[PDB]
Amino acid sequence: AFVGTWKLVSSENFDDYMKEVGVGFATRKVAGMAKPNMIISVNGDVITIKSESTFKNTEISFILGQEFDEVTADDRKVKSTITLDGGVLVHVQKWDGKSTTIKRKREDDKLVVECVMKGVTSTRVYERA
Repeated sequence: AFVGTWKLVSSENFDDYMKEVGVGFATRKVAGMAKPNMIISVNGDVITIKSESTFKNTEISFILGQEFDEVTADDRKVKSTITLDGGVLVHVQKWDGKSTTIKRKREDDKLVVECVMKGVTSTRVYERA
């Protein structure tokens, strides 16, 4: 369902999501300009998600249900836990008393990414490269 190389097709409300997370102006602008890909692979029980763009190249590798340390593209040091829950890949990040959730869902031929922090949602839609 999730494995593949995915290209961004649309993005909505991303700047306001970033402001909620606490991202600063200069970083918001560079992140907003980018058109990342998302490359999802598996090796045994270890899942890797990579993203390449003009803003940041990032990579995380993790086991479902196992908390891990992540350094986000905007340089937050977070505690992350990623699970499958109702068929959705659910990524919770916790840092400095705050939490945000990134939901990666498969909907027909798309990978829909909903980034939620409290009342603020950004939706990014990807399709296979």
